[PDB]
Amino acid sequence: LKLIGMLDSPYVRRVAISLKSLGLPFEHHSLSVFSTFEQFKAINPVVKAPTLVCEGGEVLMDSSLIIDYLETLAGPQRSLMPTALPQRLRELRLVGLALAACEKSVQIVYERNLRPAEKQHGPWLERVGGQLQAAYGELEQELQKQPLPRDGSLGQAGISLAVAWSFSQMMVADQFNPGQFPAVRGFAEYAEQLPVFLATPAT
Amino acid sequence: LKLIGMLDSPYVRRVAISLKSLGLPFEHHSLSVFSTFEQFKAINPVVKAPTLVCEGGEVLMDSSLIIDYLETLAGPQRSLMPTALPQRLRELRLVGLALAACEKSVQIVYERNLRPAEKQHGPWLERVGGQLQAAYGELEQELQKQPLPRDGSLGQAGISLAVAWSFSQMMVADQFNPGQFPAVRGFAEYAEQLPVFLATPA
Ligand SMILES: N[C@@H](CCC(=O)N[C@@H](CS)C(=O)NCC(=O)O)C(=O)O
Repeated sequence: LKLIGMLDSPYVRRVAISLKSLGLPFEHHSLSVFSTFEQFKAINPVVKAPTLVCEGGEVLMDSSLIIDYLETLAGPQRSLMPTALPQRLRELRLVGLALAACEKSVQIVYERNLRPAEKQHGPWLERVGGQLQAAYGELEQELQKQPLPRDGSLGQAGISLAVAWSFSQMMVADQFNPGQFPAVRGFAEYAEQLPVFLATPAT
Repeated sequence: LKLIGMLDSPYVRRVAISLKSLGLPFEHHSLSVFSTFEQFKAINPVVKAPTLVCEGGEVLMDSSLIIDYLETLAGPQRSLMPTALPQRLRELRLVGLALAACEKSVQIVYERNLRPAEKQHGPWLERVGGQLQAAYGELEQELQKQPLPRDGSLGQAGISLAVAWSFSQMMVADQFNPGQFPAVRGFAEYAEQLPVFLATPA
C-alpha cells in the first residue's frame, strides 16, 4: 500500500494515522499536489491528496473513502468506528465537524496563497472564517457535554479532531486566540503526544 | 429523518437518492446555504449542505458520512455498497472519482458566481477544469473496462456518477465537447430515466 500526499494536509494525515492505528503497513510518498504537480499527476491524474495506491495498483482518493477501504481490509476487529447506532452517530457527527473545520481552514489557505491579493475576496473569507468558528464551536459543545476518552487508544473522531485542530493552528492561527476552544485544544494536545501522532508529524 | 439542502447540489442529491434507494423515509427541507443562510444556520451553525437531522435531533454533515449513517440504519441487506474487497475497492474508486468531479464542478461554479469578474483567477479555473476532465476521463476508462448494470437497480457508484454527470452538464457544460465520455454520459442519461431519479429532480 502507498499513501501519496504531504502530512501537512489534514486529509493525508488522518489517513496516515488511521493506517497505523489499523495495523496496516504502507509506504509514504511525500508529494505535493501543487509543487510536484507532474509527479503527483503521474500517479493520480485528478491530482487530489491523499491518494492511496492499493496492492494491485488500484488508485483511490478522498480520505473518507480511503479509510472505508482500509477499514474493510483490516476487518471489524480493528475498526476505528463504533457500530452501535447512538455511538456511531456521535462519532460521525464529530468527524463531520472536524472535516468541516479542515475544509474551511484549507479554503482560507487557498484563498490567500493561490491567487494575488487583488483577486482575494473579503466576503468569501468572512463566510468561511465564520463557518470555521462554528465548526470548532460545535465540537467544543460536544466535548464539554461528553469528554473523549484518554486511554491511549483512538477512534476516528479522536484522530480527525486532533489532526484538524493542529492543522488550523499551523495554517490559519490568525482565526484563533489563546484559551479559545479549551476542550478541543486540550484533547488535540493530548493526542499529539500519543506514539502514533508523534510518529506521524504534520511537519 | 430530515434532509436539509437543495437538490441542485450533487452532494444533497446523492443523499436524497441514497435515502430512497435504501428505503428510508424522510422529510426534505429545500434550503439554500446562500439564499437562506440564516434559516440554514439555525439548523446547522456550520451551514453545509447536505445536513441530515436524525430522529433524535442529532445533526450530521458531509454526504459520505451521512450515507455511512444511513447504511447503518438500513442494514446490510439494503446496502448500496459491495462487501467483497475487490468489488468494494472498485466501487470506492468510482465514487471517489465522481465526488472529485462534483468538487471541481462546484469550484468552477463558486469561482464564477461568488466573486465579481475582477476577483476571478484564470490559473485556478484552468487547473480545476483540468482536474474535472481527468476525473471523467478516469471514470470513462473504468466503465469501458466493466460496464455498469442496467437492471433498474443502483449502487453508490451508479448514484454518485449519474448525479455528478448531470450536475456538471447543468452547471459547467462549457467545459465539455459533445462526444466526450460516452459511457459516462450514457449511464447518467439511463439513470436519469429511472423512477428514483425522476422522482428526485435536480
Ligand atoms: N474530500 C477530500 C478533500 C482533499 C483535499 O481537498 N485535498 C487538498 C490537499 S489539502 C488538495 O488535493 N488540493 C488539490 C486541489 O484540489 O487542487 C478528502 O477528504 O480527501
